[PDB]
Amino acid sequence: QYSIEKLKKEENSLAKDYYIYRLLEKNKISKKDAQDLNSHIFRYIGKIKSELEKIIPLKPYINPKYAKCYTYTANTILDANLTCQSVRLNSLVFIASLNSKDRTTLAQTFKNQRPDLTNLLLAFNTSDPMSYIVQKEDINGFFKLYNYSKKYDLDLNTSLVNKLPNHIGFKDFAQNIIIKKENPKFRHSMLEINPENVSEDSAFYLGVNALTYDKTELAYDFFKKAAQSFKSQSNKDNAIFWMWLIKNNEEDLKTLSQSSSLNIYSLYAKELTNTPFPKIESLNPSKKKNNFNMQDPFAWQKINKQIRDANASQLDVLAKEFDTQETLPIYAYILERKNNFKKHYFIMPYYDNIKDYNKTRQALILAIARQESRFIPTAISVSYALGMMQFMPFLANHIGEKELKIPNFDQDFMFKPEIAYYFGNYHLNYLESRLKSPLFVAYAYNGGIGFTNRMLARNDMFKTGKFEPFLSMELVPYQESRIYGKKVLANYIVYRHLLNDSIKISDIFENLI
Ligand SMILES: CC(=O)N[C@H]1[C@H](OCC(C)(C)C(C)=O)O[C@H](CO)[C@@H](O)[C@@H]1O
Repeated sequence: QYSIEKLKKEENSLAKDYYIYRLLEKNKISKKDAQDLNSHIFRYIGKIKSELEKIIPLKPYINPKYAKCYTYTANTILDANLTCQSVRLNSLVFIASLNSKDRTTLAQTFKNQRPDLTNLLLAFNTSDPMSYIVQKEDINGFFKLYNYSKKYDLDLNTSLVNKLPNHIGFKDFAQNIIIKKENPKFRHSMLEINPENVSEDSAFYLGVNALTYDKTELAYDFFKKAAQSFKSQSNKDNAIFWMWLIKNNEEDLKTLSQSSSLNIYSLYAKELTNTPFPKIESLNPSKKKNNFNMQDPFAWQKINKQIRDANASQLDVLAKEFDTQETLPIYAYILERKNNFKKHYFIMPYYDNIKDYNKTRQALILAIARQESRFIPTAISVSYALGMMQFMPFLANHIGEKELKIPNFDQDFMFKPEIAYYFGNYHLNYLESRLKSPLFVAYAYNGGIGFTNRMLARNDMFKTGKFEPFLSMELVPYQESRIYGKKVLANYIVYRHLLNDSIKISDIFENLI
């Protein structure tokens, strides 16, 4: 392990963060060590921030211009200057805490210059502030109230709902209430949003919303708008798939089957149309090694940064240097960026560690590794998941120390490919024995078996229905897991194909119900 003094000499990165976090959790960072340490942290968010703050709390920040404004309370705010009054009224909790006579006074003070504040003040003088703000069609107020409390729910008329998409909060609002199946009056109201007023993710979610109310014509119009506006081909394909499922225009399915993006939708469309499986690149570097240490996490952070900030020209230089067997995962990574995501790279590095598993298991392992890490041995996530299979420390230590009783086990062994694949196999066995489907296994790998079980216990998820299992896949209640499953499923299909163990993706879909 590295001392704090040694780490401080490394460039700031997630790897340096991880090793600082390891010192913090072992109580090895003194109050003195901690003094300059925020400047040594690359991403000062989450557990590293809360551990550091147990040693040195942060006070900040109050803009010194307004410090005096924060010496008033709800009982003394009428003594504050007008600037201080309006700063403190940025907080809806602060407004809620005022007495109603003071809300009336302040509403009058601000009626001319700040009718937004007046609207919220008089709204909080009623038993339903959301109803008041909706009657005013105060869009900024609406979103401030929703952020304050998700519990408000009311029917919204055609005029009001068509104004909501112009506000930056709309996309997360729509996503959250549709996926969480919350705020039903708001959800029903959003059926009247004109597709002309939405785009991209928002249009797509509004298509999903319309399907849940069996408004299939409105759903088609939203999905069509999403397909026309999405920046990424994979998302466009997801929208075209819905266009096809709803109205069965064979030009939509034809366009989907010819996509440059390899995803479950394009793979499915290819299968339905007797279109050949997409071309998978074959990478076989003749040069066997270079000088790069594939086991140094710091070296990976540094080369990743360079690769991501390389121009079109510098990528060709890095491609050549890393065109070796030993650095195959870095090579494929460089090519994927360098060919602008047009070529399909599905490598199988360190294959000797999995070649004795059955091919279906090989493909599942490889499918997970590809999405988790792109096979980078020293991969570290923002939550400090580790190595090719991206194990969290807690589970790594549980398996390595308690279950397998590996002598001298340390969580950093997860950076060794033999260990990653072996532990991945071990955990995938647990999950698959309980869940069966590779899609459900992927949900549970990323999101946990508890979340997956709770989702599958629901009456409205992965049951029979007109648009199942595709609808359920859109309603997986955690965005990261919803995305992850779709990607890992595609990878799985590809690797099964590459291992001469093909399965029709239609069989996978049938088995979800
Ligand atoms: C190294 C790292 O941050 N890996 C994360 C992965 O990132 C995706 C990819 C392509 C490997 C990138 C962007 O590095 O996304 C997964 C969720 O889909 C996470 O479970 C992984 O922890």
